[PDB]
Amino acid sequence: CCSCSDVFQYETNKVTRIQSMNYGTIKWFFHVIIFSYVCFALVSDKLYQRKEPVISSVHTKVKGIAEVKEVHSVFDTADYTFPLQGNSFFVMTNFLKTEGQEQRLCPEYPTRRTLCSSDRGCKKGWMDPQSKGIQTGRCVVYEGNQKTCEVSAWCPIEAVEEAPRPALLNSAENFTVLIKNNIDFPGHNYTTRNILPGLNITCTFHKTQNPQCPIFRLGDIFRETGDNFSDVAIQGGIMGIEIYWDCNLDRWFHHCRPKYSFRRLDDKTTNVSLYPGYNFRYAKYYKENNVEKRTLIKVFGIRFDILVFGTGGKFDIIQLVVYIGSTLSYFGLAAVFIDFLIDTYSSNCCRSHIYPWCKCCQPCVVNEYYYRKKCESIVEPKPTLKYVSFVDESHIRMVNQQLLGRSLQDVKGQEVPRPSPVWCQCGSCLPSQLPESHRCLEELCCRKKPGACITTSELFRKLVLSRHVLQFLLLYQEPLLALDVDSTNSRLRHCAYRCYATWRFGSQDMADFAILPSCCRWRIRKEFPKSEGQYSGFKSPY
Amino acid sequence: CCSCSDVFQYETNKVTRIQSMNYGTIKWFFHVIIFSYVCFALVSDKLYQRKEPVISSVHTKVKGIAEVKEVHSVFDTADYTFPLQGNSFFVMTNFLKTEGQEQRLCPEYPTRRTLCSSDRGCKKGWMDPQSKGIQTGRCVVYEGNQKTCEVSAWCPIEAVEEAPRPALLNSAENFTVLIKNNIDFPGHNYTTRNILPGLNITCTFHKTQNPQCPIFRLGDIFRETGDNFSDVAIQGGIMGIEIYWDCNLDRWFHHCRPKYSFRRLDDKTTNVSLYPGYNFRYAKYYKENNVEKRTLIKVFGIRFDILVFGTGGKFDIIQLVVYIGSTLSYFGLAAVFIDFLIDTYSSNCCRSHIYPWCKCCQPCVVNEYYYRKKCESIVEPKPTLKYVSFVDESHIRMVNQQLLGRSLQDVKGQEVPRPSPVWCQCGSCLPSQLPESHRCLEELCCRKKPGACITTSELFRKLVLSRHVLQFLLLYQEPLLALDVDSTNSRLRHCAYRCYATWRFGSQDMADFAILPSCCRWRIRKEFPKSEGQYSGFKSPY
Amino acid sequence: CCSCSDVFQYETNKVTRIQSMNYGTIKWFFHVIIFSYVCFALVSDKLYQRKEPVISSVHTKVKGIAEVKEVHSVFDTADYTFPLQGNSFFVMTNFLKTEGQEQRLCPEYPTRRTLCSSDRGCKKGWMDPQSKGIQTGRCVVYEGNQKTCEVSAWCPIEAVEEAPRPALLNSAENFTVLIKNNIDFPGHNYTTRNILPGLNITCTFHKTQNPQCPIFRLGDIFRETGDNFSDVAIQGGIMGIEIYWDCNLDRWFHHCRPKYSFRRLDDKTTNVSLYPGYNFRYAKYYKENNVEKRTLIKVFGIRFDILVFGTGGKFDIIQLVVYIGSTLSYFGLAAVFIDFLIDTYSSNCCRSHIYPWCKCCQPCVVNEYYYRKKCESIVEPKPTLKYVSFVDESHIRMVNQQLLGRSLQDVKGQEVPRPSPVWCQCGSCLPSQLPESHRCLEELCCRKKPGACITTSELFRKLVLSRHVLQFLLLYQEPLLALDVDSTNSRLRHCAYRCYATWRFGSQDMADFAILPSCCRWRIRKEFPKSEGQYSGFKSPY
Ligand SMILES: Nc1ncnc2c1ncn2[C@@H]1O[C@H](COP(=O)(O)OP(=O)(O)OP(=O)(O)O)[C@@H](O)[C@H]1O
Ligand SMILES: Nc1ncnc2c1ncn2[C@@H]1O[C@H](COP(=O)(O)OP(=O)(O)OP(=O)(O)O)[C@@H](O)[C@H]1O
Ligand SMILES: Nc1ncnc2c1ncn2[C@@H]1O[C@H](COP(=O)(O)OP(=O)(O)OP(=O)(O)O)[C@@H](O)[C@H]1O
Ligand SMILES: Nc1nc2c(ncn2[C@@H]2O[C@H](COP(=O)(O)OP(=O)(O)O)[C@@H](O)[C@H]2O)c(=O)[nH]1
Ligand SMILES: Nc1nc2c(ncn2[C@@H]2O[C@H](COP(=O)(O)OP(=O)(O)O)[C@@H](O)[C@H]2O)c(=O)[nH]1
Ligand SMILES: Nc1nc2c(ncn2[C@@H]2O[C@H](COP(=O)(O)OP(=O)(O)O)[C@@H](O)[C@H]2O)c(=O)[nH]1
Ligand SMILES: *[C@@H]1O[C@H](CO)[C@@H](O)[C@H](O)[C@H]1NC(C)=O
Ligand SMILES: *[C@@H]1O[C@H](CO)[C@@H](O)[C@H](O)[C@H]1NC(C)=O
Ligand SMILES: *[C@@H]1O[C@H](CO)[C@@H](O)[C@H](O)[C@H]1NC(C)=O
Ligand SMILES: *[C@@H]1O[C@H](CO)[C@@H](O)[C@H](O)[C@H]1NC(C)=O
Ligand SMILES: *[C@@H]1O[C@H](CO)[C@@H](O)[C@H](O)[C@H]1NC(C)=O
Ligand SMILES: *[C@@H]1O[C@H](CO)[C@@H](O)[C@H](O)[C@H]1NC(C)=O
Ligand SMILES: *[C@@H]1O[C@H](CO)[C@@H](O)[C@H](O)[C@H]1NC(C)=O
Ligand SMILES: *[C@@H]1O[C@H](CO)[C@@H](O)[C@H](O)[C@H]1NC(C)=O
Ligand SMILES: *[C@@H]1O[C@H](CO)[C@@H](O)[C@H](O)[C@H]1NC(C)=O
Ligand SMILES: *[C@@H]1O[C@H](CO)[C@@H](O)[C@H](O)[C@H]1NC(C)=O
Ligand SMILES: *[C@@H]1O[C@H](CO)[C@@H](O)[C@H](O)[C@H]1NC(C)=O
Ligand SMILES: *[C@@H]1O[C@H](CO)[C@@H](O)[C@H](O)[C@H]1NC(C)=O
Ligand SMILES: [Zn+2]
Ligand SMILES: [Zn+2]
Ligand SMILES: [Zn+2]
Ligand SMILES: [Zn+2]
Ligand SMILES: [Zn+2]
Ligand SMILES: [Zn+2]
Repeated sequence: CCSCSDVFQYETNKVTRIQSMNYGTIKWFFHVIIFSYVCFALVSDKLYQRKEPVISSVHTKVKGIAEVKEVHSVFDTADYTFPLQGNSFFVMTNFLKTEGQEQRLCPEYPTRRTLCSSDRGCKKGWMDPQSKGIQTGRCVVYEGNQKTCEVSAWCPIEAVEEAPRPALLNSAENFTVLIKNNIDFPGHNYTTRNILPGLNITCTFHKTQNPQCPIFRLGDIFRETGDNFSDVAIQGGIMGIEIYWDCNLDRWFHHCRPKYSFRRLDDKTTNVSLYPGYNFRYAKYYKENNVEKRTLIKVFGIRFDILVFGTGGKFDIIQLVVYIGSTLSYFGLAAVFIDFLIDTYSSNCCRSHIYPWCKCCQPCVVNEYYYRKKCESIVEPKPTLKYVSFVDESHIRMVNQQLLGRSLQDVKGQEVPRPSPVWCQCGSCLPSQLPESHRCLEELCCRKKPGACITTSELFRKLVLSRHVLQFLLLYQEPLLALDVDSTNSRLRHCAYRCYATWRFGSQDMADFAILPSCCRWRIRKEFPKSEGQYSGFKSPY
Repeated sequence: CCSCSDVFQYETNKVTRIQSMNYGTIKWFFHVIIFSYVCFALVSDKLYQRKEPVISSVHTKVKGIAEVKEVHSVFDTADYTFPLQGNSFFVMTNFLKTEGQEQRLCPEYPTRRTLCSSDRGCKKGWMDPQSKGIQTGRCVVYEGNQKTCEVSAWCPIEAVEEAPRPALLNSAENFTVLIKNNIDFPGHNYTTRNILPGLNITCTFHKTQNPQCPIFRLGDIFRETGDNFSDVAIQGGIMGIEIYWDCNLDRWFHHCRPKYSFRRLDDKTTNVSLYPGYNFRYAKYYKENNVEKRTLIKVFGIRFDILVFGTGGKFDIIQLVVYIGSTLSYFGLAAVFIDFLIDTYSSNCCRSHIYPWCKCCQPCVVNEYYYRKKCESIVEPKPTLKYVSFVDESHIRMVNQQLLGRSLQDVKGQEVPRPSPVWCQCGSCLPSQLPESHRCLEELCCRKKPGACITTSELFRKLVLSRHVLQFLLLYQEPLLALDVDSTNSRLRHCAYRCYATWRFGSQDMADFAILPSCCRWRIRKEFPKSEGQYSGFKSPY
Repeated sequence: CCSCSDVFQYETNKVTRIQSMNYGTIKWFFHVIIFSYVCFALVSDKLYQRKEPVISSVHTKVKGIAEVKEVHSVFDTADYTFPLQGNSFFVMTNFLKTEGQEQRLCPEYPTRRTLCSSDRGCKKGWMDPQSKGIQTGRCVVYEGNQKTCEVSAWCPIEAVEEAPRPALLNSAENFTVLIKNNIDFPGHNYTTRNILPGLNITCTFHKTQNPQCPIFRLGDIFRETGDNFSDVAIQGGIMGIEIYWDCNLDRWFHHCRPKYSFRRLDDKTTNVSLYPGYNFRYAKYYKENNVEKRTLIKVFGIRFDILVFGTGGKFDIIQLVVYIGSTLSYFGLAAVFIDFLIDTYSSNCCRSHIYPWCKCCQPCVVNEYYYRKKCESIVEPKPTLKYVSFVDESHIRMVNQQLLGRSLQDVKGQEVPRPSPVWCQCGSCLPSQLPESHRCLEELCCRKKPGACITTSELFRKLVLSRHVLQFLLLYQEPLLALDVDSTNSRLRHCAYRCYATWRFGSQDMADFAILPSCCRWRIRKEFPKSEGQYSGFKSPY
């Protein structure tokens, strides 16, 4: 069935170009706003570029010294900064040291959960998360008359003490951090650093004056987020330095520079905050007197997490070509909307109810014309599909229901606008010669109500029964037909059926399923007799 | 060529509305399942919301003490936890310390790769990854009769010793970790913490009883993943605490709370595992006797990586509007499928082979009707395009092939259903007056097989040759044509060609490329003579 | 208005199948390249699989020892590696130690910013980021005649000293790192490790010979990126070990193995580099003589960041089904292009200018035929819409403009190809009986230029005025119409208007808005008189 002809064939939809100005306004508005929006998305979001995330690597150095008044001591970088290499770094701003701790037995600190009245109160080997040593069955005196359960631990047990305010290293707001950041785009093959040639180191980052100096003062970091460093220093906190690398690697429009933002990554430290701060414990272990002692320090400080994010984009053909396709179909949505306004405003319900009431959508009656000139109604050509027309009526009843042993005259069907026997009402219908219930189909009168027949009209005589016009139509199809055979009379009879069907039913597909009235059918059979045998019924082409 | 009329014009496709119930079933099923699926994707995946990832910041504190039996010592937080600030934290559960190491020369430990028979076996300066000191040319006795190559290193060299089982700090399953987690959505501007007001600290996380208490017991973490802490503690491992923040920031339906999950990020520790555990080495450096010594500790423990992931979504108009478009086109796929079932079930191969065999798809013959009423066949109007019809046949041969100096009577063409000279077979065809090979086109007889001609039929006389009907048709187009000029006879002749072409070829576009038989053409020319000059050939409109 | 019939109805577009070979070539080329491309995207990018990122966990151990010549000492793993657990690890390759530092007062190192001429130069309590101690008002002699401001700090203050070249631990290129990496796909439930059973540990990673051995020599890592380890070791650097896990978890085609790549994450160390290296400071605190001293070490080394990335994919039905839809519409773009080539090449401007000049796109004239057989022009049926035809002309003027009190004869309209009073030019037009300005519409002559009328032609007499043909047409619609009533004469008159409108205007929708000439209208009214009252005007159906 296939051929080079079937291969080389193009399908294009039949369209009807409506000249409606209103529809033109709507269509152009939709297309313009979709184009204006999608063109923006392309320019603003750089959807024409292939984009790659940064591969960052941060190195931080804190400079500054603090005079701690605990005797006065001096704290350098090696004293307050802890070995956090990478994105985050820590700056201790407060501490509580319990020095000289040695592994031995000692009375517990008088916490409310450690007081005893006798040795019966304290258990042996008992441990709980708030306990700083394994309890012993004895309850020793701590000091004076205070009796606390004795434990084996690093002694003296560190006191339950509030964080010392003001912060011992509240000078930490004067410390500066240099942040060296290298980004790499491997797919785009572009490496760069936030430190540029000719960079003064005496600078300090300022949001406007010096936005590209990577030496940030900690106090300025805190005052750029509306935080109080003095309050945060006492108990600690978490702060965050965002570095945003928005880079386009096009040589025409090239810019790949960092943008520094600051954001507290912790709950605000208020007077009634719930479990605030950032503290941990670490110990310095030293051997003296041939015994190992430790200095236990509870460190409260600010942890600065450095969050380097960004993207580097370079122009790519493939990305633009896909985005194009996506934006190209959006324009089509305009048609769907208007096609709906055509289908909805074509319904008879619009004219029945809404038009007489609103009276504002009255000139929207042309949608019936548009729908008539756009959509065509076609019914499944099932065998049960039939059509019946009566003279007294102006509409054709589609008989879609298979006859339940009832005369087709009585059978009711769906109305369609046009493009003697008991059932007979004209007086000229003859009884059906068809057997079984097949006769039901042929039991059809020319009109529903009693009155004059249709075959009595001279139009039926000189149009359907006229041998001249039928013979002329036969010659038209076959210019050399043999007219002396009884098959000529049979073809004459077939044409009379098809002309009554087309004369009465305007459409050809509607006349394909025509069933003629008994009066007209038998008048035709008399005018064009077959004596070979029984006449055949209506037979559906499908 | 452009006009405000061209600007304001709408294109809508012509459609034919099929009333097929089967096609309606298929279309509605497709639309319903696409709508039901896409509505789900919207509700389930929250595709109507703009979603942002969390910006987390974890702070962990481990509480608990262990009685290590190595002499009995006590290990606090500062003793087993190592300075890992951030997501991960480490809890030492085993160790091997080689204390008192001093920088000097010593015999190597008797590893199989360090035994010597004499000083010739050991090289000077030799180093390999399993060597713990630079070898010296001498081979000193370690102990008794064991001779091992002498090295310069921290001495005594740490023994190659198995991890001490049971774990020295197997009490570490009783330790609790508080995890403080703050998430931030900057675009949505929403900050929150996993610790809520009114949080008892005596709680411990339970999967059902207390799911929101952020104090996790390590043994419970391990038993919630079916791990044996006692086996993992001996050699170490890696564990992972996932915190899932699924948040929707809509005030109507607001919930942003963590969900804690546990997952071992390490290979299961079996009896025959390959290189299991998690250990490292670190040294404590102390100066005594004015010389620097170090305690080298091989630490085996569990590293808990805290993996905070999630998304916070808030309702956005733009996201819903794009998703709508995507889901809106899926419905259209229903038409493609049915349109195919129409195009496929219309082919003659369906009736030729499949219908007589299967006999089940017999009522699917209406697809031929649907295809006839939907698709129209149109052929390229190239100059070579021609049409030839013979009386004895019922189909028209499209002559698409340019004539290779052969009479058009002999030329064969593709069949199309209808909507004396050697080549002559009727006896009335006259020789072509056309010159060169142009005559070939005009060398065409009314019929393929010998027999009666077509011009002898009275229909050709009173339809094509009839001056009355031709003159009437001319008056129809021009109601005031001058009938006394020879141009009237020329227009009469042109109409006779066009009527024979339309009488014989039903379609107008098929009659545009008609080539009349020589007999009919010359009969027309005789009935409507031109004596001014030679008659013109068939000339294609394109 | 709704019915089970409206529910079960299918919309299919009317298409015209063009047999153009050129259009077939273009359509098949577009479809083939779209299919060939989208099939590739599916195979290459594995778009048919659901893909999940890895959940990695890296553990690193460095082996190797260095002979440092500072007296000769030996550095083990515990000496050069710093407590960096996780992805990154650090290997010290150089240092500068200032040992024996004690908290006291000392002269500042003679930096250019610390020299004084007297105690007036140095301030008390002054601090700046390059200062290593709080200044005191006194200016003490450092050595000889060098006078430097005295400070309180850890003394002696560390000298401003260049990094010692060659690197003290330049043997660090001989160190090996074992990297243990476990990936987990939770959604796909697949866990694996880069260390396989039967793995020799004597191996060292080689790009080709031994690509899966996870023991990397640092010198080889540097020589695989074209770096000089000896130069990098002196001042430090940042290096990166990428581990790529491209896994497909389909049992048929299963492969999940790592791929090791190396990339320097730092600026190249040249002779004139800007702020190169990677160094920090840390202190060892020891108590001797009952006083606390510290050894301050400036460590220069290489930080190796381990970047584990990858994806594991498994076949998913839903992902393939969505991708299908996206690729399925791309094919449709072929039609849009050709439909445009049809619409563009149909314009008259193509034939007017481009065709006579280029002469190469001459056979592209068939696009006019395609457009004629594809697109149909329809005009809004507004009440103001009118049509006027004159005998002397061959085109119909659409009068879309509402008449401004001017005779319709004078009014000009847009030309459309066909499918006595002052305004009168025929001499037979009668004055309008219509009142107000409504007469303007009826003031229309049969022709624009003076000459013979149209009603004098016998065709108008025997077609429009002929009572026989009009009566026959009336009988056709109603085979039993009463012909003896004056309503028969009124229907005769209505049919004469509609036939003149259809005889003159070919289209039915164009004849719906016809306005007849005054001569023909009044001739019809005389031939079919109404004496009941005034005759009505042209009234628009909409
Ligand atoms: N926190 C800081 N505040 C101000 N300047 C700084 C800071 N950290 C480093 N610098 C300066 O930046 C320059 C380059 O820094 P870098 O640390 O790489 O070199 P450096 O010689 O090792 O620095 P230094 O020895 O002073 O710690 C140096 O001149 C250093 O003085
Ligand atoms: N691992 C843990 N197990 C149980 N409770 C804990 C743990 N870590 C902290 N807590 C309790 O949680 C509360 C808040 O913790 P947070 O550390 O911020 O305050 P804190 O006073 O510094 O804690 P602490 O001094 O007891 O270490 C404290 O009351 C503390 O006792
Ligand atoms: N950097 C390295 N170079 C070479 N081999 C190594 C390195 N690190 C570990 N190995 C070897 O890999 C094997 C498994 O490593 P793993 O550390 O898990 O076991 P281990 O017994 O604790 O190793 P070790 O005690 O030798 O440090 C061991 O046999 C070890 O010798
Ligand atoms: N449209 C239509 N066709 C009919 C009707 N009755 C019969 N036919 C057609 O006419 C044919 C039978 O005609 P018939 O009277 O038997 O004459 P014969 O076929 O020459 O013997 C069948 O093929 C039918 O398709 C009718 O009521 N309406
Ligand atoms: N359809 C069709 N048209 C023809 C044929 N032969 C000639 N014509 C048309 O008739 C015209 C030539 O007619 P001709 O005999 O020369 O009469 P003349 O044009 O008045 O001199 C040309 O324009 C052709 O388009 C034919 O076989 N078929
Ligand atoms: N197409 C067209 N229709 C017309 C014209 N003039 C009148 N009509 C129609 O003819 C009808 C009026 O005819 P009229 O002379 O009053 O006869 P009557 O309706 O029987 O009284 C109206 O319904 C109009 O639609 C015209 O110029 N062109
Ligand atoms: C920070 O420095 C300024 C000037 O150097 C000084 O006035 C201020 O007191 C310092 N802050 C603290 C907390 O010491
Ligand atoms: C990246 O760019 C450098 C400089 O042009 C070039 O030497 C190198 O080969 C490039 N790498 C790739 C992967 O193309
Ligand atoms: C850096 O800036 C400071 C600002 O006071 C200036 O004094 C100094 O000279 C600058 N250094 C250089 C190298 O420009
Ligand atoms: C900052 O904190 C300090 C000490 O807590 C307090 O004295 C001061 O008033 C605070 N400043 C502001 C602006 O709240
Ligand atoms: C953990 O604690 C429970 C009760 O506090 C105790 O019975 C158990 O022995 C402890 N586990 C270890 C390993 O010490
Ligand atoms: C975030 O919310 C707070 C509280 O309403 C408001 O003060 C702040 O300005 C907001 N930030 C932004 C970026 O809108
Ligand atoms: C916390 O829970 C424990 C459970 O035993 C209870 O004893 C204790 O009183 C609770 N504390 C508070 C503050 O509710
Ligand atoms: C857990 O490990 C210990 C020591 O390795 C062993 O005695 C015990 O049976 C193990 N428990 C289970 C459930 O395997
Ligand atoms: C690295 O080892 C090789 C052979 O073991 C040796 O020749 C070379 O000198 C070593 N490199 C350094 C910097 O010591
Ligand atoms: C993952 O696979 C293992 C082995 O088949 C199975 O025991 C376990 O239940 C699976 N987990 C899930 C979430 O299906
Ligand atoms: C590992 O490879 C080395 C290569 O020299 C070889 O000598 C050694 O025997 C191998 N070990 C094993 C267990 O195969
Ligand atoms: C590597 O560095 C060393 C010392 O800086 C130098 O002697 C040697 O020439 C360098 N090698 C190369 C290939 O540049
Ligand atoms: Zn009857
Ligand atoms: Zn009847
Ligand atoms: Zn012939
Ligand atoms: Zn012939
Ligand atoms: Zn006139
Ligand atoms: Zn006139």
